[PDB]
Amino acid sequence: PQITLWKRPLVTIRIGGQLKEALLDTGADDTVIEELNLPGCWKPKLIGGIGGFIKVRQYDQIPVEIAGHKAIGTVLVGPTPVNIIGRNLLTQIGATLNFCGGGGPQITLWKRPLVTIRIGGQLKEALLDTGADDTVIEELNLPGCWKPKLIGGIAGFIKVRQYDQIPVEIAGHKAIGTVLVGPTPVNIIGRNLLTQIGATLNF
Ligand SMILES: CCCC[C@@H](CN[C@@H](CCCC)C(=O)N[C@@H](CCC(N)=O)C(=O)N[C@@H](CCCNC(N)=[NH2+])C(N)=O)NC(=O)[C@@H](NC(=O)[C@@H](NC(C)=O)[C@@H](C)O)[C@@H](C)CC
Repeated sequence: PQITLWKRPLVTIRIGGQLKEALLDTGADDTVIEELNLPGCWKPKLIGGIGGFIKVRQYDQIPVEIAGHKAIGTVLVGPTPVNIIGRNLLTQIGATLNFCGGGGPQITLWKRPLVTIRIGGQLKEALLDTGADDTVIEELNLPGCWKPKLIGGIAGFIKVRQYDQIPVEIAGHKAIGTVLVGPTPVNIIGRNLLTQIGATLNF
């Protein structure tokens, strides 16, 4: 299919013989699912995101059907806020990110989808994250009025400053919208701006 990003890219998956809902997440290296039992042995791991880290159980070589497409790979199980399908399985099902519906660059998911952005007259690197509702940029002295906000990721919540109507050029494509500024470990471009540049998931 081709999936646009006006809504969360939620899909049904089948795993261990059970159906679950999960978010297609280009900003996640790995696939993380809420607590459940999986056949096979597991080992302890920690994974991170906004706010730090959680403990998970790593299961290897798990079959997962994702919208009807087969994958067999690593599934982390633990207290994630949302079930996410990460790049390890997205690559198996042939998923790419495409600008302007495929008229623009195609970004494969073998490595983190990092691109150059321009914001407040600065160039920065940022991750295209279909699993992010909002755009979050590392602490940056933007002039202007802001409102406080809290946003939440794998390890908890962080406090950010919300600025509205900020232009953000993404790989040469002009967007304008809300930007959150705070202590993120990676600058994140979320769906609010991805939709403006016609970015789609395709597989
Ligand atoms: C879990 C909630 C949905 C997925 C997540 C994907 N975000 C990326 C951000 C990338 C880092 C800043 C992420 O968590 N990626 C993880 C996913 C876990 C995983 N293992 O794949 C990752 O790749 N982690 C790497 C990064 C390294 C961590 N640090 C380190 N090694 N030192 C890792 N392998 O642990 N989205 C979010 O965290 C966003 N949250 C949301 O969009 C929504 N919030 C919630 C609570 O659902 C909305 C309601 O606010 C944040 C950014 C606010 C807009």
